[PDB]
Amino acid sequence: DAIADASKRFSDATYPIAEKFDWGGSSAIAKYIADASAGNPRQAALAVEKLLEVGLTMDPKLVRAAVEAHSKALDSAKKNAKLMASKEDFAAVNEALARMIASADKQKFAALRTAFPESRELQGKLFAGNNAFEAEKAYDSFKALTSAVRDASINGAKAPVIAEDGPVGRAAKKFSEATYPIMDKLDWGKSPEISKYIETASAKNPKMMADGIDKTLEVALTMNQNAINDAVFAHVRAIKGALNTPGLVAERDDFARVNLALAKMIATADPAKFKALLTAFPGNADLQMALFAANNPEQAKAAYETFVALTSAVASS
Ligand SMILES: CCCCCCCCCCCCCCCCCC(=O)OC[C@H](CO[C@@H]1O[C@H](CO[C@H]2O[C@H](CO)[C@H](O)[C@H](O)[C@H]2O)[C@H](O)[C@H](O)[C@H]1O)OC(=O)CCCCCCCCCCCCCCCCC
Ligand SMILES: CCCCCCCCCCCCCCCCCC(=O)OC[C@H](CO[C@@H]1O[C@H](CO[C@H]2O[C@H](CO)[C@H](O)[C@H](O)[C@H]2O)[C@H](O)[C@H](O)[C@H]1O)OC(=O)CCCCCCCCCCCCCCCCC
Ligand code: CLA
Ligand code: CLA
Ligand SMILES: CC(=O)O[C@H]1CC(C)(C)C(=C=C/C(C)=C/C=C/C=C/C=C(C)/C=C2C=C(/C=C/[C@@]34O[C@]3(C)C[C@@H](O)CC4(C)C)C(=O)O/2)[C@](C)(O)C1
Ligand SMILES: CC(=O)O[C@H]1CC(C)(C)C(=C=C/C(C)=C/C=C/C=C/C=C(C)/C=C2C=C(/C=C/[C@@]34O[C@]3(C)C[C@@H](O)CC4(C)C)C(=O)O/2)[C@](C)(O)C1
Ligand SMILES: CC(=O)O[C@H]1CC(C)(C)C(=C=C/C(C)=C/C=C/C=C/C=C(C)/C=C2C=C(/C=C/[C@@]34O[C@]3(C)C[C@@H](O)CC4(C)C)C(=O)O/2)[C@](C)(O)C1
Ligand SMILES: CC(=O)O[C@H]1CC(C)(C)C(=C=C/C(C)=C/C=C/C=C/C=C(C)/C=C2C=C(/C=C/[C@@]34O[C@]3(C)C[C@@H](O)CC4(C)C)C(=O)O/2)[C@](C)(O)C1
Ligand SMILES: CC(=O)O[C@H]1CC(C)(C)C(=C=C/C(C)=C/C=C/C=C/C=C(C)/C=C2C=C(/C=C/[C@@]34O[C@]3(C)C[C@@H](O)CC4(C)C)C(=O)O/2)[C@](C)(O)C1
Ligand SMILES: CC(=O)O[C@H]1CC(C)(C)C(=C=C/C(C)=C/C=C/C=C/C=C(C)/C=C2C=C(/C=C/[C@@]34O[C@]3(C)C[C@@H](O)CC4(C)C)C(=O)O/2)[C@](C)(O)C1
Ligand SMILES: [Mg+2]
Repeated sequence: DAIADASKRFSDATYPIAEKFDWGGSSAIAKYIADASAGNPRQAALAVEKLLEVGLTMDPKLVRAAVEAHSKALDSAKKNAKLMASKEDFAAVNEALARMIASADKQKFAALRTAFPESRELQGKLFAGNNAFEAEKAYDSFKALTSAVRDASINGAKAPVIAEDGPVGRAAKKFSEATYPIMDKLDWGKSPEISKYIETASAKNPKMMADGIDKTLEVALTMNQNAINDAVFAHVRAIKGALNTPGLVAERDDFARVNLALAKMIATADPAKFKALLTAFPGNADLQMALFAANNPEQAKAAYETFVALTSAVASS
């Protein structure tokens, strides 16, 4: 069909550019994500809120296929030093995304183009690192794909219904109560350790990072999609309640709702696979020591006890 053929053309046009891109290093993308909120923290937080809302307008079946496609492509990418997928897996990632975007609310989706801060300076840097004639040809093929997708769009008509707690519920409230005082002292619009990790982590061990991403997607595919939708919406609500507060500190009720929603979503994952993510990413132990070093020692240790308690309640459910 129209999408399939346009996607094919887009894939053809972009694969050669993709082959020259530094997927695993500290590219202009790694540095842009790392510093994006430094400029306008509120705009960055609102953008994330819009990103999740758009995701909430999509057809879960197509979201799932799109994620499956990335996981399958990682299987081939994570074996070579360039983290470069096969032309086959690559073309399949694009067609799955084209179909998933066809199910999204059109206006909300198109609005993501201008939602993130300074995405224009990033795009200019990405172009400067590509062959200009090549990227131009790719962009014209991208436009033709967007039209095929727009023409085929169901405009969010399959958005999932979203709702809007025995031992789990109780253990989550204690966890919330013990972590809120730690959360409320941090500046979520300026988190030095996390930014530095995002900026430099992959470059140090690209293969392990691609594997970590892959395992994470893999774990996500074992979760109950309605629970995924609930947790995602819980965060959309939290952010709205956090946007005007210094440091983007969540409101107490929103924060609790997020932890409960996550607890439930994690209860639905493959346990060994979820558990294993703890050691899946490169440099995570060192990242956690640095995050811990920024917190009140006492309160964090006290919180860890509630964290272990919640982990058990969830395992029993
Ligand atoms: C990770 C684990 C799980 C996490 C969960 C999931 C997270 C998922 C991701 C979230 C992040 C996405 C957020 C939105 C980003 C917005 C990007 C976008 O708005 O981007 C929008 C841009 C289009 O930008 C627009 O481009 C326009 C260009 O037109 C300009 O030039 C035109 C030329 O015809 C005309 O001259 C026109 O008049 C002139 O204005 C204008 O500049 C606009 O202002 C500008 O907004 O998209 C384009 O550039 C498309 C690219 C063009 C192709 C050129 C290079 C090819 C790229 C190769 C890379 C290999 C990968 C395959 C390809 C993948 C696609 C990149
Ligand atoms: C775009 C749409 C989709 C977005 C999706 C992306 C989501 C983003 C991340 C998801 C991906 C997860 C994958 C990697 C796991 C990273 C988190 C992890 O490493 O998480 C686990 C980490 C590290 O694990 C701990 O690691 C420790 C390591 O210490 C051990 O080893 C150490 C040396 O490494 C020392 O030697 C030490 O003595 C020894 O005890 C221990 O092993 C612990 O048992 C083990 O639990 O800890 C814990 O986080 C427990 C903390 C308890 C409370 C302490 C205060 C927390 C307050 C936070 C602020 C409020 C918010 C609450 C949020 C909840 C915060 C938990
Ligand atoms: C696994 C590796 C992977 C990689 C390397 C890419 C790479 C890319 N994606 Mg794909 N994508 C992936 C996974 C991946 N994707 C997954 C799993 C999905 C779900 C199906 C998608 C869905 C998707 C869509 C729908 C689109 C892309 C697009 C893009 C391109 C532009 C991205 C960009 O704007 O950067 C710069 C980044 C930004 C401007 C904003 C990033 C905001 C982040 C994600 C917020 C994170 C918040 C989170 C809480 C942080 C946690 C941090 C942690 C350390 C604690 C780029 C080629 C877009 C594109 O091609 O546009 C032209 C596009 O339309 N991606
Ligand atoms: C919007 C803001 C937001 C923020 C500030 C956070 C922040 C956090 N979350 Mg939450 N989360 C969010 C949204 C958010 N989350 C959403 C929408 C969901 C889905 C419902 C989740 C689901 C989630 C779960 C299920 C868990 C967390 C965890 C955590 C903590 C991770 C700590 C760490 O050191 O990771 C270090 C991170 C890594 C080693 C690897 C991160 C890999 C992800 C996929 C990176 C994605 C973004 C990255 C830049 C790539 C962009 C790609 C794109 C350009 C294509 C941290 C407190 C974890 C936690 O609390 O553990 C105790 C946890 O268990 N989050
Ligand atoms: C419930 C749940 O599961 O939620 C999870 C679901 C997921 C999928 C896993 C998930 C995710 C990822 C998401 C939402 C990604 C969203 C990406 C959006 C990208 C949007 C883009 C690029 C938009 C545009 C618009 C453009 C317009 C271009 C043109 O107008 C221009 C300038 C000039 C015209 O002449 C031609 C034109 C061409 C018309 C463009 O060029 O680009 C997340 C975040 O994890 C949440
Ligand atoms: C916890 C953690 O660390 O997670 C890690 C997870 C990962 C996945 C490992 C990770 C990563 C890597 C990522 C996302 C890489 C993303 C790469 C994106 C490449 C995008 C490209 C090339 C975009 C374009 C757009 C172009 C536009 C060009 C033009 O518009 C320009 C200017 C001018 C117009 O007139 C003509 C034009 C030609 C139209 C262009 O030419 O190219 C990261 C960052 O390490 C974080
Ligand atoms: C670290 C690491 O491992 O990296 C490796 C990871 C992988 C995954 C293995 C890998 C790979 C593959 C990758 C990244 C593929 C990325 C593909 C991105 C595709 C993006 C697409 C199609 C975006 C759009 C946006 C569109 C917007 C359309 C509309 O908005 C428009 C305009 C107008 C609205 O009115 C209607 C609309 C219809 C809403 C659209 O139609 O399409 C690689 C290369 O190997 C690197
Ligand atoms: C820029 C901006 O806006 O920032 C703002 C954005 C927000 C969203 C508004 C915001 C906020 C709130 C946030 C971040 C809340 C984060 C909550 C995270 C909760 C994480 C949890 C519960 C993680 C787990 C992990 C578990 C693992 C369990 C198991 O694996 C274990 C051990 C053993 C296995 O065998 C069994 C298992 C059961 C599998 C578990 O059971 O639970 C804030 C602070 O306001 C900042
Ligand atoms: C189809 C689709 O929509 O997919 C999308 C769906 C989402 C949700 C949007 C999405 C997402 C996000 C995902 C999956 C996040 C996953 C996070 C996983 C975190 C895992 C953690 C923290 C695991 C652990 C394990 C630990 C173990 C601790 C202990 O063992 C230790 C050491 C010592 C024991 O004595 C006590 C103990 C306490 C037992 C721990 O401490 O932490 C994504 C990526 O966008 C894909
Ligand atoms: C394009 C764009 O806009 O991207 C931007 C999007 C956003 C959302 C705006 C954004 C953001 C912000 C983000 C994700 C913030 C994340 C904050 C995470 C905080 C995590 C914390 C506190 C973790 C912990 C873990 C701890 C563990 C402590 C211990 O285990 C330790 C060590 C040792 C044990 O013996 C004892 C222990 C006590 C158990 C701890 O004490 O604390 C960003 C970065 O700007 C990018
Ligand atoms: Mg895989």
